[PDB]
Order: sequence, then structure tokens, then C-alpha cells
Amino acid sequence: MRAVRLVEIGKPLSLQEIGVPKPKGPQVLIKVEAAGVCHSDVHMRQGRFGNLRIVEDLGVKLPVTLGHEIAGKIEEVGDEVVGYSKGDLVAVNPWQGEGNCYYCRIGEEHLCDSPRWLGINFDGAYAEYVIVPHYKYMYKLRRLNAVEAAPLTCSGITTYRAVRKASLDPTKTLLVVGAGGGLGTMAVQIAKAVSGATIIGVDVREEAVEAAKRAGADYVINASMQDPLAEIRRITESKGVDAVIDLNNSEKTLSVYPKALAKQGKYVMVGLFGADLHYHAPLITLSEIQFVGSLVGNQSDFLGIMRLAEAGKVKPMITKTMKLEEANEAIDNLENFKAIGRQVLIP
Amino acid sequence: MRAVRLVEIGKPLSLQEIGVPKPKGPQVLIKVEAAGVCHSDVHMRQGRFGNLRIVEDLGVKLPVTLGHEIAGKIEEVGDEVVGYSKGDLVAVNPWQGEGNCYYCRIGEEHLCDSPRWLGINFDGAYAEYVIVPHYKYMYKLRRLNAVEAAPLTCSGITTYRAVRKASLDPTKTLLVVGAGGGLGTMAVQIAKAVSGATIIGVDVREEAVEAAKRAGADYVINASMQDPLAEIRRITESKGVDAVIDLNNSEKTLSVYPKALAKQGKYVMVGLFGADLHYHAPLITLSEIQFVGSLVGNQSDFLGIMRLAEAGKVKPMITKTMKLEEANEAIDNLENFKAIGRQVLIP
Amino acid sequence: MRAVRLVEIGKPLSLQEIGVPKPKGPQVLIKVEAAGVCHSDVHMRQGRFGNLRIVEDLGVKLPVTLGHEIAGKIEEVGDEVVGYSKGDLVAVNPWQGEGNCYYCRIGEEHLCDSPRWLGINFDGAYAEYVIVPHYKYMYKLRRLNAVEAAPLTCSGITTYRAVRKASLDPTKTLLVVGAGGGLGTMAVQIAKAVSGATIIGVDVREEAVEAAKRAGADYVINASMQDPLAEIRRITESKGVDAVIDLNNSEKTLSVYPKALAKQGKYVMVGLFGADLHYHAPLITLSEIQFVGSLVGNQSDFLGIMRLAEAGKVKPMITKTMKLEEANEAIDNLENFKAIGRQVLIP
Amino acid sequence: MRAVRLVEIGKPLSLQEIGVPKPKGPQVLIKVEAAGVCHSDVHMRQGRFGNLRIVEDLGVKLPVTLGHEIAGKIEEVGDEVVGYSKGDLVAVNPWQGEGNCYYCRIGEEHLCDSPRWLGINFDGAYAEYVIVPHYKYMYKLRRLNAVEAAPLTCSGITTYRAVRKASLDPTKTLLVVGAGGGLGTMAVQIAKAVSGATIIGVDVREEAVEAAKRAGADYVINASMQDPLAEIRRITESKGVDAVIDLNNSEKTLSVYPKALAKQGKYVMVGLFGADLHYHAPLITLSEIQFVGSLVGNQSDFLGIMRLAEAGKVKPMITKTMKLEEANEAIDNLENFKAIGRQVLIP
Ligand SMILES: [Zn+2]
Ligand SMILES: [Zn+2]
Ligand SMILES: [Zn+2]
Ligand SMILES: [Zn+2]
Ligand SMILES: [Zn+2]
Ligand SMILES: [Zn+2]
Ligand SMILES: [Zn+2]
Ligand SMILES: [Zn+2]
Repeated sequence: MRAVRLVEIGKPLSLQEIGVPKPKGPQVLIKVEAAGVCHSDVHMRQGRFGNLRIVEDLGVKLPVTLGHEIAGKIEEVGDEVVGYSKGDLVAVNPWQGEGNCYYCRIGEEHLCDSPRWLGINFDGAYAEYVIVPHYKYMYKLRRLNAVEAAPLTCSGITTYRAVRKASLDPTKTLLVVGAGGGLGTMAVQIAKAVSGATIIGVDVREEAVEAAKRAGADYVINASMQDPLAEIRRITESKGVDAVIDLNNSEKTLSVYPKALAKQGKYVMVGLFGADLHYHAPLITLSEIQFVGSLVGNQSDFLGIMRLAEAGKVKPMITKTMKLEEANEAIDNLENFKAIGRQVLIP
Repeated sequence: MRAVRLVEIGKPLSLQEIGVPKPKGPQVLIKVEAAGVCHSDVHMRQGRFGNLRIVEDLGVKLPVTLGHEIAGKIEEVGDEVVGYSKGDLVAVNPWQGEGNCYYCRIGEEHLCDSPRWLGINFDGAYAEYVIVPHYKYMYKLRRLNAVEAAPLTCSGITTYRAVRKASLDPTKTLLVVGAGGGLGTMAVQIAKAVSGATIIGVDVREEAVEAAKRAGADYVINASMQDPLAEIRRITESKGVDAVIDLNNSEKTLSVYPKALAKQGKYVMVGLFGADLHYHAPLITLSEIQFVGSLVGNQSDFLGIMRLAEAGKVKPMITKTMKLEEANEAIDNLENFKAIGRQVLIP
Repeated sequence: MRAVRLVEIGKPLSLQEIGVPKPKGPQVLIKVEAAGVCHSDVHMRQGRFGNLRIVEDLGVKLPVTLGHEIAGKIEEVGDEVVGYSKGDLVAVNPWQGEGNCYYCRIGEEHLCDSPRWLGINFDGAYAEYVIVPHYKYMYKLRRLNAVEAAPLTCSGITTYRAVRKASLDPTKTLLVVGAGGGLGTMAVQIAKAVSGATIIGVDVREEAVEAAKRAGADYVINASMQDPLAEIRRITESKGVDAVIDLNNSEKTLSVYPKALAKQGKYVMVGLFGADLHYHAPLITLSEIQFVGSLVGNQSDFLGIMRLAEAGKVKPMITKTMKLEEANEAIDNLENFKAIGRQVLIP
Repeated sequence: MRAVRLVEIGKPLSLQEIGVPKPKGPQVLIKVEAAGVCHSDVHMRQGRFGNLRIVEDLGVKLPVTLGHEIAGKIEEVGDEVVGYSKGDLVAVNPWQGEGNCYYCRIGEEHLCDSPRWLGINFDGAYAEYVIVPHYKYMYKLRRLNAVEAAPLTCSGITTYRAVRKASLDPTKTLLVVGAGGGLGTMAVQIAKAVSGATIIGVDVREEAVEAAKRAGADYVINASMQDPLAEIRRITESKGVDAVIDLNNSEKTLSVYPKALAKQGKYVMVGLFGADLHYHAPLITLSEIQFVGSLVGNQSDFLGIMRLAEAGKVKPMITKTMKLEEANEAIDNLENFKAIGRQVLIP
């Protein structure tokens, strides 16, 4: 079968012809119908996930097939698979754990000490077929097709968990930084569908500010034309927001938005490539604010985003379909910031 | 009556002879039997609480009587007081709110937008009598005497809340920084009485390391004679601790202990005078750690520490009693780090 | 001023001409613009709240002015009122506590040991003016008028809290019993605005089933034309629902709906006049289900429903306005089940 | 190997000579060093778990080897086992799930839709060796020996979870019914080690009342010599207790103890063989009490009880060791209420 893989850090991804794996036990072989491509793949091409080296830190022995945003049809099942049949269309949760470590035992499998992350340190969906280590990491698709579901396994689950980490309720206000981008509009949609909180979206280009409003933001701010902090203080009557979801954590956002927090406010950091946070510790104590990290999501987060999406309560991302052979090009587009919409490869 | 007050920032506290207030409505007049003195008073003498100026930022019109650690006997009650009688011995919660703002409505009265903090921006216990704005902020003492109870209204409630913010359970491990000091041993005692968590205490002098062990720490580390990070990694089998209660937040502690955190670990900051936190944002995201502030406590925190102390489940601080006239001297002792034990003034 | 009051249990409510109270301290005098009338008043006329006798059990000394659903304009304020002015239009939270008891200290003021419930054991809004014991129990109205806001102080807060007690999230399904009635459609609206959960509504008349659907239910069941349990098992794929909000707790509902619960399901009981629950204890243990009571709401619940309503996130109840003199008639209508929509008196 | 099994409901357990299983994949073969026997086995001999028939309702095809309280040494491991070696002494969590259903995905594996309960519907420890389906369900023993650890996998985990369901904190009081029995003293010990709550223990014989006190109860009541309700009202100053852990749920306990609950009190039911609960629904609503079931425990509960026990924070049950051949006799002892201490079989 065809597979686009990282063969050498410093070279582009390479198309190889390799054998189709045979699933055993609880494994499932999926015939890929959609392989999402996101900014994380710009770094995977460089052999990094966050600051982590996939070879040195995650134990990867190259080559590895990329593609952590997976949906497709069941091709074959191992003899211990229960509850699924050949032909079923499913989305896959790639953030898998092994079961024995502390994090797995308490239900936070994505923080597993020996992770099994498909498309990151295990072979992924940039191929005609892909092995899912255990059938429990799937979700049958009824309303969505593969292209609509694939991006949700990464962007959907990530923002779903970040909204949960924001600990919202109707008495509160949420600020989403970069609310008009793909990730930002997904966060706005989820917050509007699940919390009852007042949602403020901020961005810097007019199109983006409009997309945030289309996504459901109650208030939107164009940081290029208005002082964001002053607008936030006006909207919240000087209280500040009870949570910020910062999808960037750049020198730029970290130097402004933490100032928008209300007492006990939660600053949820979702970016994997940003700056250092510099903040006066005594002010964190006096205001009881919290700086909290959020990474992808666990099985419960996966079930939640899939259930929302399958019920039509949040809408799929804007996508552009491409061929498996254009994988390098898709990643190039993200590097050069020329990508419009979420790119999805169709093998 | 006699009252020691801040009359001019830059001068020592001044003893004045002023009228005894007459309580009305829900107010209670207390005849002071114990007025605790803590490091916060070294700053109050300078007109500051944390980085806040009590005049500019809190609205104080000097002079103001200090003393936020209060216990004594009820002298007189206003006509709306219910459930207490003249002669009752009580401890007082000084971190009072007004009721209408967001924080009061959700039960976090200490974060009130227009706080009524006795001994800080309202007259306190460095006097023969003190007015308690509402009787609901008291707790009748049965087992403890005033001197034993007074420090708990500040140090006890502060560490009780910090232990709550650490979100401990038996599957977890807590690290208390500065575990041998007065605040540190109180935190160790509370954690041992209320969480079931494994408790690691760290300090830098041999006496302190021993006091932490007496307080109940399961493991204690002398940071002067051992590498604290290596010991923590050994004790936790490389996982790191699920929470750190840092009672200092100095350049010193902030540069070491956040490294001891396990994934999803909570770094609880309780210090009001420290440095800046500098931490790589992407590492907060990848590990899902949290930096969280904790300040004094709310009514529920007050009820909890008082209930634990009145049941003998935690022990009173080591104290040294002094006269109301020695207030300046007591504060001098804390400035010069010559104070042994918690100083308590007896009018 | 005119006031309609309970003067003798066994007689209809009596119109009296009494003095206008003068507010002092934190009290506020409100000029009533809307006084909601609900089924609770059918029982108040009989001197009962639930099975409680307001005289014997709550300490009421007759006569008492009814009306616990209050909105109006500030007429006068006591000298300690802050943050409100004469002329402000506000809704009032009538479920007030005194501050000192356990329940008040932990922020559950409605469960106060010595409650101050306006319209129940304290004079209410069936009069030209009404005293609010403390200004913190109000909410300024901007988007809603008094008639739209008044019912929310009882029906809105009650269902808002019941939805919270149901502990919903997007992975779950909620069943609302009696989903087409005034209370039922309010519960459906709140659940749809704040949880992300799949919502099933059940009722027994065609109009009601339609109103539940208009309210936002994802699935609605006509219990008269379909087997509710079989439909629930079909919709939930045999799992059952994760929560039921039972607004009646009649012999009828209690004998059917607890059977619809999934393992760990929460059966939230909101009715004040129902039957006995009879359930095999071993089945509660084996399935980990929970039977949980929910009564009116606390300050946080009041803030939440008011914020949702003021943001247009839930819609006001269908109302019918009437004169203060028609109070007895309004209650008669509820007794005879002839009331259409929520009746609101306008003094 | 020797194995004592249920071969026919209506006959005593039968000793058979069967093959030793060979573990594959993540399975582990354990050489049994301790097989606890509890009241649940009196019912297993009758083919029942609670009211469930293990054949009709759980799908068991007889014969099945009993023994759900397991500790022993690793004999052999399948090729996917990581983190354990031959010879390691471990306790096993028998309440296993399959991974795909709702309950498994949210971390409540014991409520799995297709449970794998060792000693109940899967072969257990009443044999020389036993297969553990996945290595993640074990805990290495360092401080405890097999006989001390085995009972904890059932009684320890059950009471640990019930204490968690009681939602205790230092501001609250817990009542443990039957506090002097094996299960009762374990509940008292756990509550004392993990909550900070005031603990009241009640029982009916003098020895039992004393054992409850030895276990750590702050207050103990002899229901045979004192009115339990009056004593509870005295101790709690008329408030009632915030939680009751009822280990029986008999007509007897259910008719008395729910009356001891304070408003918002949680009545935690742990018994598998009791009566029907009959309670006036309007009183549940008015007081916001909760009746909540608790069954065995999940992976997080297992980790917690094992960590407490391995740290010496709770003590092992009083045990009496016996031979595998005396299994029927051990169960007879429990039937005739002649068993003193927890019986543990040693193959
Ligand atoms: Zn992605
Ligand atoms: Zn793991
Ligand atoms: Zn202090
Ligand atoms: Zn306030
Ligand atoms: Zn009402
Ligand atoms: Zn109260
Ligand atoms: Zn057992
Ligand atoms: Zn399962």
C-alpha cells in the first residue's frame, strides 16, 4: 500500500510502498477515507511534537507514517473486537494510552507515560490503511462523513477539553483569543453549545472577527481597531473575564491577555509553540488566578466532541480535500500560512 | 480605650486613647484576649498588603488600628445579633465581604470587590475592644483558648485553603516548601488530617526538617544536604508530585520546585512577596500543569479550620505572648527574623 | 397601601390597607410592578409550603402578605444600600438566609435554618410595595421588564438548580418529565442553553409535546400514544438516561420513570406535593443511581438564571397579567387547573 | 491444578483438577497466595450476585471458579505485559471492564456493560493459579503480604468508594451504620485517614461499639442501650449528619437512619441484600437529601485503597487463614454467622 512517511528529519516526507498490516486481538484495520493535516504536521516533518523530539524523547525508530486526524471504514478486525463490523465508518481517537500508568488508571489516557499516539510516534493515516491498536478508541459515524469527522479528532477534542478546563457556567464570561481562525471558531462553537457562558471573541483581521461572530460569539473585538483590554473591561463592567482560552501563547498574547483576567480567572494555554510566561507571582496569589495547560483530550473528551458533532450541535470545520501525494504540499501551505481551511487528504 | 495604630507610613505604630465603639444591628463588640502578629504586619506598618497600598488602593483613611488575627470575649451585641451571648469566647474571620458583588454571591467573600478586612482596611484587634461587622463571622471556642485560636484566623485559614486548592486525594503526593516554619508545619498538619495524600516536606535547616517531620510529613528533605529534585524523583518513582504548596514564591523556590511537578501537577502559590514566575508556556501546555493562587480563605474555609482545631485534629501554633504596648517590638522581631514562634498580644 | 394577605387559614385572602414600610440599613423598598402567582400559592392560602405549616413550622404570626415572585422599581433605600438607586428596575431573590448557620456559611442560603422567604414567612409582593431585607438579593433588569422577570425568581431558579443537580455534560442524556408545562419548558430551555446534553422531553397531551419541542427538546415522547420506557430505551440504545428531572413526583411518575435511569443516573425530584418513593435498595446499590432533591435555589443559581434571561439565552414564560384584587381568582384558577400561562398581578 | 468451583446451583462447591491456563498478550498468570472469602460468596454458591443470576443475567456457562479477593505471585506473563516480572507479589482488581462502553470510556470500569468480574462471572482465586485478563489491574505489594492485601480488593475498595460518595470535608459529620463489623471498621478507618470529617459510628453489641472506637470513630453509639437518633441530634446540635454509609440497607436500618440526615445529607447504600426504601418524595425535595448507590470500585478507587494500605495509613482486616479444601466450610461459617474475622484461603 502507499504511505507517506517521515524517513529523515531534514528531508521532505517520502512516499513508500509497504505491506498492509494484519490486525490481531483488539486491533482494527481502517481503510482511510480522510486524513486531516494541521500545523502540528509542520513540526512532525521536523521530527518534533511541541519541544519533544519524536525520536529522542518519544522513542520513535524512523520511518514513521504521519496522520493523527483519522476517519475511515473498517477493513478488517482482530478476533477480540466487539461492537463493530467491517464496513462501519468511524472516527478514531489517536491519543492512546497503555493502561497501567497513573494517568491511564485515572482516565487521563492522553497523558500516558508511554503514549501510543497515532500519526506521532505510531504509524498514522497518511496511508491507504492504518491499524487502530484497540477498538475502544473509535466512534461510529452516522451523521458526519469521514472528511467532516477527521479534524475533530484533534482540533475538536483539543478545544473541547480547553472549554472544560475553563470551568464555565452561566454566571461567567469566556474570552477566546484568535477566535476567527479554525481552532478559534471551533472553541467558540463548543463554548456556545455547552456552557451558557457569555462568550467574547477577539481577533485581528476583519474577516476573522466576522467568522468569530458567525461561530456564535456574543461579543467580538477587532484588536487592530480597538483596545482589547478596554473593550473587555467595558463589556465585563470592570470585572475582567473568568477564563481565557489562548490558542497561541505568543509573546504577543501572553503580554496582554492575562491582564484581562478577573479574580479567580483561568488562563487556559493550548499552544505548543510559544513564548515564556513572565508574571509577578504575588499578583497570582492576590487575585487567585490560574495558568493551566490543556493538551488534546481523553476518552471522555473524545466522546463529548463526537456526540456534539454527531448531533449537529457544533458544525464541521471548513475543509479542502487533496490527494495523499500532495501531503508535502499541504504542509508547505501551513508553513507559508497560505492554507485556507483545514486540508484533508483522501487516499 | 488603648489602640495601637498606623498613624503615618514611615513612623512606628502609635498608641492612642480612643472611644470604645458601640455595636448596632448585627455588629458585635469583642473584648480582645489575643491579637496575633504575623509577617503581614511588617508590611502593614509600611501601609501595604501584598503590593497593594492600603490608602491608595483599598481606600483607607488613616489612622487605622492593626490586628487581623482575633479572638476574645463578647462584650456587647447589636440588636440583630442571634446565636451568641455576652461572655462567649470566639475567634473571628476577618476576611469579610459586603454581599452584593459577584464574589460574595458565589461564596468567595474574601475576594470581595469592596472588602472589609479587619486589621487591614478596617480597625482590628491591636486594641482593648474591636467591632466585628456581622456576627456570622465568628466561631465559638470550646476546646481552644483565645491565644491558641487567634493565629488560625490567618495562618490556619490560609493553609487550609491552599491544601484545598492542591486537590489532593490518596492517589497523590504533596510537596510543602518551607515545611518546618510556622506556616509550613500548619500546612503539613492540615494535609495529614484531611487528604490521605503522601506528604513530602522540604526545608533548609536541620531543626526545621525535624519540625516538619513532627508535623506529620511522611518524607522530609533537607535541601541544604540533599538535592531536593533528585530525592523527589526517587520518592515519587520519577513521576514528580501532584501538588506543591509554595509558601514563599521567591526567586529561589520558583526556579526549582516547579520542576518537581508531575503532569497535571498544581503549583499553589501562597506568598505575597516574591519574584516573577518565568516558565516556558509550551511546557505548561504539554504537561497540563497549573500555577494557582490562594489567598486567606472564605467562610467555608474558616469553618473547616475552626472545626479541625476545635476537634483537636490539628494543633495550635507555637506561641509567645506579649503586651499590646510591645506591638512595634513584635513587628521589629519579624523584620529582623528574630521571632521564635507566633507572637500574640494580650491587651 | 393595599396588600392581599393570608389572615385566616380556611378563608380566602383578604385585601387590607396597611402602612408602607420604611427601609433601614441594607433594606430596599420596592414598588411592585409584577407579582407572579404559582401553584405554591394554592398551598400558601392553606398555610402550607410543601408539608410544612407556615405558622407551626416556620414561626409565622398571621397575617402575612403573599407573593414570592417579585420584580419592580426601587422606591426607597436604607442608608447602607450600595450599588442601586431609586428608580432602578430589579428582580428579587426571595429565598433569603440570615448568614450564621451552616448552610448560609457554605453558600446554600435557601436551606438556611431560619429562613427569610419573602411571600412565604415574610411579607411578599401581593401589595403596592415590599421590603427586601438586603440589597444583595436583587438583580438589575435591562433587557426584561418586570412581568417577564418575576416568574424567573421561582420557576426559573428552581429549574436552573435542578438542571445543575442533574450533572449533565455532552456525553449524557436528560429526560424532563412534564416537559410541555410552564416549568417543564423552562427546564428544557435551560438544559439546552447550558449543558450540551441530549434532551428528551415527555408529556401526555399533544399540545404539550409540541411545546416541549418548541422549547428545544431534541426528542419528545407522547406518553399517551407511545410506551415511554420503550422509546427511551430505543433513543438511548438501551442505556437509559443519565438524569431525569421529575417536576411532579406523583405515584404515577415515580412508578415509571426511575426505570428509565441508566447506571449512575440521577433522578432529580423537584415536586413539593407527591407520593412516596418505593424502590428496592439493592437495585440502587447495584446500579449506583441517585435520588436527589432540589429546592428553589441559592444566590449563585439566582445569578445564573438572571444572567441567562438578561442575555436572551432562555425566554420568559408565557404570562397573563391581572389585577392585585384578582389574587384569589388567580389562585382559584390554579386550583381548578383552568390557568393558561403564568398569572402575574400588577398593583 | 486444584480449583473449587460452582458446578451446580443447589450443590456445594466442587473441587476439580483442571489445566493451568497459559497467559497470552496482556494477561498474567498468578500463583494464588491468598483467596479471601466474604458474604458475597454465600450468594455466589447460590449462583447470584445481588439479585442478579450469574448464569441468566451475566452469561456464565458453569462451571466457574469462585474467589474475587486475590493476591499472589506472578507465575507467568503474556508477551505484551510491561512493568511486572515473574515473582512479583501483587493484589488484583477483579472489577474489570472491556474498554468500549460508555462506563469504561469515562473511567467507571466496574459498571461496564459486559463486565469481566474475576470470581463472579470469570474464573477466580479459589484455585492454585488464576489468569488476570490485563496487567493494568494489579498493584505491587511491598509493605503488605498476600493475606493482608486480598480482602482490600473487595472490602477495602467498596468502602473506599462509599467514603468518596459521601462527599466529606472537615465541615461535615459522617455516620457509619454497623461500624464495628469488618466492613464497618474499614469504612471508619478510611474516613479517618482521608476526610477530616467528624465520624460517628453506630452498632448494637458492646464489642462492636468498642471495635468502632478502636477503628478511629470520634463518637460511637450503642443502638441497643441508647436512642441513636437522639444521640445523633445531640452530637450534631440538631443538624443531623451530612452523610450516612449504610452497609446493610435492611428494613431495620432504612426505617431509622435516613431520619438522621441533615439537609443536603447523602445516604450511601452499599448493601446488596436488603429491603425496599420507602420515603416521602416531598421530604427529599424540601431537604435536598440524596439516596446514592455505591458498588465495589473503579481503577482510581483501587489505586487509592492500595496506596493507603501500602503506606500503613489504614490497617489490614482481622483474618483467619484456611485451606483451599475448606472453602465450603468457610462459606458455611458466613451463612451461620459463626465466622470471626475475614477468612482467607491459602492454596
Ligand atoms: Zn491535528
Ligand atoms: Zn499509561
Ligand atoms: Zn496574619
Ligand atoms: Zn463582595
Ligand atoms: Zn412561585
Ligand atoms: Zn442561615
Ligand atoms: Zn468479597
Ligand atoms: Zn465497558
